[PDB]
Amino acid sequence: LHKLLFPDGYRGLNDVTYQVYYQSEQEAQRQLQTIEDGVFVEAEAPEVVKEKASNLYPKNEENAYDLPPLEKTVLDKQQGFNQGEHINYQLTTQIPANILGYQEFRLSDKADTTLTLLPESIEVKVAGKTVTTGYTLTTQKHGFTLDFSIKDLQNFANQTMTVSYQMRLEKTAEPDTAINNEGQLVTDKHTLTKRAAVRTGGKSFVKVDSENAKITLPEAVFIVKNQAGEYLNETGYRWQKEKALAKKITSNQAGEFSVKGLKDGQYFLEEISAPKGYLLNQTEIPFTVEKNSYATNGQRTAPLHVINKKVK
Repeated sequence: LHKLLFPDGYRGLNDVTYQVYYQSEQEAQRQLQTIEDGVFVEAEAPEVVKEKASNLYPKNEENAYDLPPLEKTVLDKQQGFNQGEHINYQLTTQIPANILGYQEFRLSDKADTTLTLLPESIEVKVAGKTVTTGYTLTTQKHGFTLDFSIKDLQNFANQTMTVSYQMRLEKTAEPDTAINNEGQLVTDKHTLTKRAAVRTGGKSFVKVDSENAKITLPEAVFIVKNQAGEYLNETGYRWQKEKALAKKITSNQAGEFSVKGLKDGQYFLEEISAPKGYLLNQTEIPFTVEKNSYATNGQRTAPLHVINKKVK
């Protein structure tokens, strides 16, 4: 018996149980494992079998099954991300009950060049359980491919597979721009692409005299704080306790300066060095990073004036 399964309307079929069971009264006939796979009454059959073969190369009809889906998801993405932050990504799919009928099943991701893949971060889970076998992993700088062994995928039949991985936003990440990746799923039966997007923020500033803003002031030096009273250090970025290790931003010849690569939030400048002839205010000077606080489609948002009082 060469058990054979055909999609509703071929391949071998294991896990089928076959049982084998003159009256003078064709019209009597009709009145009466891998060794490779699927080698007379069909008594029990895999869930995939809609219609069993008629009692007698037996011929089995498969249930209808939808193609497996693809979701691509970024965690905690509402406020954007700092340059250097480890952004958490998920590819989710459903290993179909008839996965043995597929020839290929490949998960892959491809990000803009300002998202750097962390290759050690990639972890396949099925039903919450880590899986480290039945795939070959190939990583590039901005992407990876997991090609799955069809045979091994059967133990995850009709269960959810998620691929967690991290990408880091590079310092080349421009604020106020769609920063994309395309997840993909490629089988012999179909292709699914799913895009996701992330963003970082920024704020431009100009240092000016407090009476006349047409007077721009070079050589003013600031550091940045969050609402916790932590200071920004370059390491991309990191918030930490030590003021001494704070990144220092300086007003250029036009008085202009900026912070690029922060998530949405409320921050503060703290002046640590006043332009010559001006007072050092140490009061925290508030500013907000939000969507379009830096630019809109490459058009730079006007700078926030930071005022300096001229000395008596």
